[PDB]
Parts: sequence; structure tokens; C-alpha cells
Amino acid sequence: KETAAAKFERQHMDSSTSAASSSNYCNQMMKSRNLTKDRCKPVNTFVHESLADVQAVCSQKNVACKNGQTNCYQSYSTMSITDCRETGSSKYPNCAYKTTQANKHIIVACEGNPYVPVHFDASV
Ligand SMILES: CSC(=S)/C=C(\O)c1cccc(O)c1
Ligand SMILES: [Ru+3]
Repeated sequence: KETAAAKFERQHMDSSTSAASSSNYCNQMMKSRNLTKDRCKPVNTFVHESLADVQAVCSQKNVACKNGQTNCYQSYSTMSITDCRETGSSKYPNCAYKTTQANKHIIVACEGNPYVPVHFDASV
């Protein structure tokens, strides 16, 4: 029932803050977005731009996806993001993450009709 498009919004959209509100950000957000459910998701990126701006990336710079598919797109403008990376001492169910804020171009995979983001591939 959760569409792929909806899952992308759950995993990767946080339009509510301009930047990572705190060294705590990742611990709180991975948990509440259900990314520490069955395992600690090792790496995950949140984007702090509007939904419209992030959906519009599917019409921007077409680039190869890390997996070799052709349906990835790089943003022309930089975007405000937060990178969440599991710590060395992190142990499920107490998943712990380092939080890093940045401004970078994002790369997303897009699929469907309508053609919308479904995976976060990379930042550059
Ligand atoms: C690491 S890629 C780099 S930083 C590229 C850009 O900023 C970029 C690329 C194409 C068009 C454009 O207008 C901007
Ligand atoms: Ru650039």
C-alpha cells in the first residue's frame, strides 16, 4: 500500500527545517521515520527543500545511477541536505548516527506516471 513515491517522501523529505537542527537530528529522525525498525539503516539522506523542488529534479540533469540504470537525475542547483551515518558503536535496537549538514547537488532515481522520485542515489 505505501507507494514507492510515498516511501521516498518518508525516507528522504524533511521540508520542515532549513538545516539540521542539532547533533541529535539523525538519532531522532531515523527513529520516527521508521528507519530503525528491523535493523539500523546504515546510511540515509534527508532533503530540506520543498516537495515541488525535489520532484522537479526528475526533469533536470540525466545521469547514470550507481547501479547502472539510466533513470537518475542530478539537481542543477545545490540543495540543503542532512547526511545520517551509523556510528561504529551503534547497536540495534539503540541505533545511533552521526549527523552532517551540507549543501550539495542531489541525485535521485525517478520512476512512474507521474514521473517522481523513488530513490536517493547520491549527493555531489
Ligand atoms: C559536482 S557537479 C557540479 S558542482 C555541477 C553543477 O553545479 C552544475 C552542473 C550543471 C549545470 C549547472 O547549472 C550546475
Ligand atoms: Ru555546482
